[PDB]
Amino acid sequence: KDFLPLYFGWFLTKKSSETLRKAGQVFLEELGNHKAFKKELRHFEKLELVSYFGKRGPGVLHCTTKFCDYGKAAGAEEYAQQEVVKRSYGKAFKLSISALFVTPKTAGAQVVLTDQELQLWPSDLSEGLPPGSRAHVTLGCAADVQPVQTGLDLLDILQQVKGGSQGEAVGELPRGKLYSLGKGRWMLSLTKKMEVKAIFTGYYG
Ligand SMILES: Nc1ncnc2c1ncn2[C@@H]1O[C@H](CO)[C@@H](O)[C@H]1OP(=O)(O)O
Ligand SMILES: [Cl-]
Ligand SMILES: [Cl-]
Repeated sequence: KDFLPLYFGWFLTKKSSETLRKAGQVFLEELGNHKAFKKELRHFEKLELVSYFGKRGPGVLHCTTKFCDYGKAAGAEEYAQQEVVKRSYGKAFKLSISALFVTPKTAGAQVVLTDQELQLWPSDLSEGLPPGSRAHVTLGCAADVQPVQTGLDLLDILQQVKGGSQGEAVGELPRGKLYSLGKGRWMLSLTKKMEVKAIFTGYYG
């Protein structure tokens, strides 16, 4: 049997990946300047977040669908054998970014998947949240933080937002509204969604 990739996911083009990478850099630089962030620094001299989130990927940003660990992961073989997965393999997709976010552990961009893009999303064996809510693009990680965290951090954020714990926006950036969720969490609800071009394929390390 042919073993699977490390993980499936949409991989952004050079232009898209550069666009979002700079968009995230500006966000972290602006958030680090904002007065509302400095007050709640103890909950989280100046702390520049670009350094703080030092761990970032090889350089091509991606939105992971299914982590297969070459087949070691559960539901890996089940996932890859799907027709939509093999049909969509190598095909280009347009992902939408609704927001950027930051926690003490991770920083990333929230992806909003279209229904067709939802057919490529796994549903293996996160309560009351529509599938695909986890969809994200990691922008950086803290030193002792695993890659897996970034997805979990987004879910936990959206768990609060549906409750209305974000409340008032503590600031207004030129590209969106800024939100304090406490416990070091920060969300930038983008005014206009960022669209990016990405190819759905498998990554083998
Ligand atoms: N249980 C898991 N263990 C390790 N990596 C996982 C994982 N689930 C998803 N991943 C992804 O494995 C890759 C390792 O770089 C990451 O992209 C991570 O997605 P993420 O970066 O979007 O959070
Ligand atoms: Cl995932
Ligand atoms: Cl999910």
